[PDB]
Amino acid sequence: VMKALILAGGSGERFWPLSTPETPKQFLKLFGNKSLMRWTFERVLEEMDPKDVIVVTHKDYVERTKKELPELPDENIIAEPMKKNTAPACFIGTKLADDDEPVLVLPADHRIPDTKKFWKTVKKALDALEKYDGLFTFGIVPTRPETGYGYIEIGEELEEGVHKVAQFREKPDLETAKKFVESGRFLWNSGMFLWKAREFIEEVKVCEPSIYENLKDVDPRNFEELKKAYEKVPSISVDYAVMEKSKKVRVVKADFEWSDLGNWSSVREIEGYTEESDEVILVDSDRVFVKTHNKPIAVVGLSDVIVIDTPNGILICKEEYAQKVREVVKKLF
Amino acid sequence: VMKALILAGGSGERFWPLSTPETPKQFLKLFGNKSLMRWTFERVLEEMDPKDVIVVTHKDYVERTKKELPELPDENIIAEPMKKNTAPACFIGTKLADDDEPVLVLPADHRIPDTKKFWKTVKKALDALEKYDGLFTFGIVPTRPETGYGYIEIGEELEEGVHKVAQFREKPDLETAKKFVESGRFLWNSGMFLWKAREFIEEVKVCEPSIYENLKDVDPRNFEELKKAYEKVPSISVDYAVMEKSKKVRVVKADFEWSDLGNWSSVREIEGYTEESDEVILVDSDRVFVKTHNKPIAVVGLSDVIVIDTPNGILICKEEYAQKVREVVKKLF
Ligand SMILES: Nc1nc2c(ncn2[C@@H]2O[C@H](COP(=O)(O)OP(=O)(O)O[C@H]3O[C@H](CO)[C@@H](O)[C@H](O)[C@@H]3O)[C@@H](O)[C@H]2O)c(=O)[nH]1
Ligand SMILES: Nc1nc2c(ncn2[C@@H]2O[C@H](COP(=O)(O)OP(=O)(O)O[C@H]3O[C@H](CO)[C@@H](O)[C@H](O)[C@@H]3O)[C@@H](O)[C@H]2O)c(=O)[nH]1
Ligand SMILES: [Mg+2]
Repeated sequence: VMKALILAGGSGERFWPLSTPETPKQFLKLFGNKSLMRWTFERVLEEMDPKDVIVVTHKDYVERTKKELPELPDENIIAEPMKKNTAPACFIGTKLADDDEPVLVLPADHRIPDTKKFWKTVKKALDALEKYDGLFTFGIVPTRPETGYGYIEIGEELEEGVHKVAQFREKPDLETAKKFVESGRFLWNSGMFLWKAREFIEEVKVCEPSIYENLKDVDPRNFEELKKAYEKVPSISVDYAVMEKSKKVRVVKADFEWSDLGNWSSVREIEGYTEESDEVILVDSDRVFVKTHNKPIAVVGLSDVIVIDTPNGILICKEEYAQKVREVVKKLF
Repeated sequence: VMKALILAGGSGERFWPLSTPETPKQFLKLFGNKSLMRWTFERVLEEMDPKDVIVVTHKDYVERTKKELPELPDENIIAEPMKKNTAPACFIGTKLADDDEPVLVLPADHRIPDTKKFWKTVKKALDALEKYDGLFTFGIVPTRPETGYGYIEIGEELEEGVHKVAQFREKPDLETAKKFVESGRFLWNSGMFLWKAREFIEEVKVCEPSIYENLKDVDPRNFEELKKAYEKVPSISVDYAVMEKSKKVRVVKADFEWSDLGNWSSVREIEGYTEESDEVILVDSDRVFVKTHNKPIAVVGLSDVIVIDTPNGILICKEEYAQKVREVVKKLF
């Protein structure tokens, strides 16, 4: 038996004017009239019973998370008192399993079209877990010097497709990322992890006692004791808090197309640049990503530009600045 | 006395999405909820009777012109069967004056806020016309190497502020326009002209006979006889037909600020760049010009950009390419 832990803490700000501050990233229907989370949950339910799926998410989002995922038990959504990043959410979650039990940690914010290959990889990671223990990550081959992704160096090969992690470095500078990619000895951290519960808990004790010490005796369904416990706990990701530090990290190579729905360029990577139609007019404008609504849009003299038009507003953004659309949300509110 | 000839033949395509292809530039209300033509007419009625004012325009715009200018008698709107640019229009309008009567030729697409300084200049030109004859221009001091204007080379003084023209060059290439400015020796042609009716006609006779040969004996208010003549007549601007060639051209420096309403860049020159408001959010974007309709527009990571939103559509244009909004209209229709 295994558990799945779904981390829903999203920041849909970057996706304005689709997203309002009301709709967290997780509930955005970027594809197929289905939220990121819903697609993620349907993917899990292909091989898993809802009983064994957990979602860790801030309390405001609980009531909606329930509406979105009616199959889930109520006891299975854990209400957090504060947004403390992934490490505390992982710990709190992993505690809900039996010491022995494998836990698959999954972000809600990803896109993975191939469910079967996804499970093919998970299965292959599980046998790995049983054979070698330690903490497992899923490596994606890099196609660019991305600065918001973690980077895993490949090490001693355990078996075909499975290696020890020589090192792990989260969110590096650009030129370093560039060198990692030029190297070939690195893969992107997918953001999904697999570990046995007891082992991960012991690694956090060593790696980040501040977390371990103040959360070890806590009941995740007692909101009050979890509130007061979180007051002593920091905001920090599993990656910084444990993976960079831990010497028992493993990586399996993901055999599936993967994407982090990070900002609008991200969506363009999936769909491709927009072509001229009756409602999109391009004069001296190349590599242009445009979403119309009621009326036509004309882009003149511009390239590598993103334009989005909803009832909420109109975004005109240069591609290298897609991450700064969050700032639009600071100013506009 | 004196006549005024307003030329109304303009294409508003560069002011999409404000303008529809149905509407020409003359009927656009860029300022004060009055049409470019309407401002031009009111400027002229400051010192003239409607009866001495003549508009020359395509037959398709006549009914619409009467509604805009109800003070204008119907006989003073000369319906043209085709657009042949300004040389033929000037000819048929000027014909209607008497041999010795000076004719003031005015585009409909100018913005001249100081009516009084305008007439101060016309007065000074009328006087100079009596003393020196020939064809008059009004020179603006050039701020930039504009390729869409005519350039007047300043020659000998007749008297202070009034000069013979050493050279009139219409629509030079960029590098010539840059040299013209550097030299200090040139003025922009305002597009307005003043001449005695008989003198202009002889000047077209020598400069561009096609126009004279075919229109000399034609009653401009006899539509069918004008229709037949215009099949034989070329489409050519007064500036290329006569002004570049003539040896009888003088210039009076304009005592007034002036502006040709060429494209959205022009409107920005008048109004200045947009600043941040409720409906206009700017992030890493300077020198932006933004007009909103019902929604917030956010511009991220872009400078020197025009964004215009209206029920007809949305325009996103880099400033340098403001001419090319024309090509948007052609693709869109
Ligand atoms: N409950 C909870 N969830 C959170 C919190 N912070 C983040 N999450 C959730 O954890 C996941 C990661 O959030 P991101 O903000 O997307 O992290 P990241 O910068 O994308 O970086 C991580 O994932 C990358 C790929 O998606 C990795 O490359 C990187 O190494 C790291 O694991 C998302 O599902 C998000 O909803 C939190 O404080 N509380
Ligand atoms: N009746 C009629 N009028 C016309 C036609 N074509 C143009 N016009 C009118 O003639 C005037 C000048 O036309 P534009 O098309 O704006 O001319 P331009 O290229 O701006 O160039 C002229 O003006 C510039 C500055 O205003 C000058 O710099 C340049 O030398 C030239 O005189 C405008 O009022 C326009 O309505 C036509 O086929 N028929
Ligand atoms: Mg003009």
